Amino acid sequence: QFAKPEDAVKYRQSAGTLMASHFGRMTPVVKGQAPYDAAQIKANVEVLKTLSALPWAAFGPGTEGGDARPEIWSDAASFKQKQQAFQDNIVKLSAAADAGDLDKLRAAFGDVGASCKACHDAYRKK
Ligand code: HEC
Ligand SMILES: O=N[O-]
Repeated sequence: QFAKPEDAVKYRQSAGTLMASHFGRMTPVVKGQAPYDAAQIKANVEVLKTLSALPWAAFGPGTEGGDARPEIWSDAASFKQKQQAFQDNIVKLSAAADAGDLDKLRAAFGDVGASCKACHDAYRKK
């Protein structure tokens, strides 16, 4: 769906912006600094699940640019493992939110954040 590589770059950066907002806005809730409303969190995690599926199709071959490292394309299999594992971590967060279970939500939130960071450390330029 991208006329030039620059359009794929703009798309995946905007998806990252929205993912950071929908993930990070739950930090005060998992810390107990803001109240826990199970329905509010269930709906927010639904939005995060949709968004978290979107970046990967915008790293098609030849779309190099932005702060993407070249290791994404020459090692297709390792990059795919990382995005699939990340989306699995999001399934655990969705199961916790759907159950209304704050203990499971805290643990799943930490695992999701670690997965964001592990990919950025390997595949995003400093
Ligand atoms: C690989 C398997 C990734 C996972 C998991 C996550 N991110 Fe990511 N992110 C990734 C790359 C390769 C890039 C660079 C894109 C480019 O072409 O520049 C990014 C970028 C971001 C950004 C910055 C967007 C911008 O302003 O330019 C943000 C804010 C971001 N990513 C957030 C984010 C969050 C919150 C994640 C998990 C919840 C997450 N990313 C996972 C690769 C990967
Ligand atoms: O949102 N980072 O792929």
